[PDB]
Amino acid sequence: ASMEINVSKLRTDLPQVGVQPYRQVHAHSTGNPHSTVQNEADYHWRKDPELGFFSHIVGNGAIMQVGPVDNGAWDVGGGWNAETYAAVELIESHSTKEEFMTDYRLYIELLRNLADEAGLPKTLDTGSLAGIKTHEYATNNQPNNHSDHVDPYPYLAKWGISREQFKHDIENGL
Ligand SMILES: [Zn+2]
Repeated sequence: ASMEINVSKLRTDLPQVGVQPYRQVHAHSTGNPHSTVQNEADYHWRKDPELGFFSHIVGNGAIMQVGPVDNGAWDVGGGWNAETYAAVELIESHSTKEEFMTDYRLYIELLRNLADEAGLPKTLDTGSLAGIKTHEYATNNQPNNHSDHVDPYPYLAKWGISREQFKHDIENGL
């Protein structure tokens, strides 16, 4: 396998959203300034799924698979919930640029790997249905939208990753 992924807190009780095929991988960040990857995985395990759910969390040098892939998700707050092959959240609790970069590198590699696994383009926020899409892009473009979320762009910017850099990294790898 390409990457070490901890599946110990993979929920087995989440609903399917839509039907196959799922044409998108979604890039998110948690919005939580303090939670670790384990805090997030623990909360995700116990939370009411109606409050939203996802497939992977990246943080503290680890990747935890917390929900199923290839099954849809309640991750983007609109019609593209039914296109979610995977939904990857980056933690927001980094104290240093070094900590951020350790996780950012895992995030890029994972997003690209999931797109490959799904047979989807390694492109970011394009006008095609298929590919990797940010929550911001889904908010701005999905049908039946009920979201205002713009992750992961504000958090990436906090630690010096621009819109253009994120696109370059997704499309080329690191
Ligand atoms: Zn999000």
